[PDB]
Amino acid sequence: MTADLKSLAKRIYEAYLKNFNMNKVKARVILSGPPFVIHDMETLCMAEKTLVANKEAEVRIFHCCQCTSVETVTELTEFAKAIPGFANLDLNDQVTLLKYGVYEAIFAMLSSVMNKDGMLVAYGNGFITREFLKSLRKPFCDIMEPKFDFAMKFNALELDDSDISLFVAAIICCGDRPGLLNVGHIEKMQEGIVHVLRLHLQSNHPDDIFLFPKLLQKMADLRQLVTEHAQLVQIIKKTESDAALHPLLQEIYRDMY
Ligand SMILES: CCO[C@@H](Cc1ccc(OCCn2c(C)ccc2-c2ccc(SC)cc2)cc1)C(=O)O
Repeated sequence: MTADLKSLAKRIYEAYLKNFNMNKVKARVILSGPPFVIHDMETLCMAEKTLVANKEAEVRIFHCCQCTSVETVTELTEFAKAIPGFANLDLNDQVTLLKYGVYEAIFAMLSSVMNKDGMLVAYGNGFITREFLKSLRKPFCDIMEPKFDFAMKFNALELDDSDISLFVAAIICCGDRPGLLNVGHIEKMQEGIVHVLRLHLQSNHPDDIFLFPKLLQKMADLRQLVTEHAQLVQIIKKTESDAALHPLLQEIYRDMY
């Protein structure tokens, strides 16, 4: 890798460590063994009563997840400035790339805090079990299990934060998002990031030279995961009278898929 490329990879990496609340190194430290375990209705309510000393438990959970989304949206917007060319793009194209990319990035990064038994929540202070989420009443029990299925395979790739930062940058740089005005410049931006991702993976993972095509397929998987998630969110929005959607997230979903 040329010093410029090698340096650009570090640039991306440092912006990822700087802007994102959680990262894989820290998550693994906490998960290695002290997070309060949410494994049933009793422990969920105990955990809630920590913050609010009426709505169904499923709906409370539905709204906590949204707060994590809003926060990650803000962090991703700042992260994106480190991508060579992004800040030089038309303002509307920036909005378009982030609108379509944020949820793909969200589910990619949530894998870092997930293992086969559950996931870290509430800024590392809670661990909610996979089985508890499966026990929620339909259709809320169908929200997270596809995310766990994705994460277990994604985590099997054994990426580190230096790979993931580039992967997330690559996600944001997809030149085939609908409504992009300056498609040609975005494709050049994408080609540059994917170029850095490709070379970095070869350097960082000599034991798996097929990691790059595996990750391209995970990008396609994430796109389908997001489409299906948005559909389930919409169904919960229309049915379920107590389920509200944060206005920033509504605008993300609006006219998306
Ligand atoms: C259903 C909405 O899905 C979102 C996308 C989305 C899906 C799962 C998610 O897992 C966040 C972690 N988690 C789960 C899995 C249950 C409860 C929490 C939790 C507990 C306490 C806190 S304290 C702030 C924060 C979160 C995060 C974002 C969207 O569409 O925006």
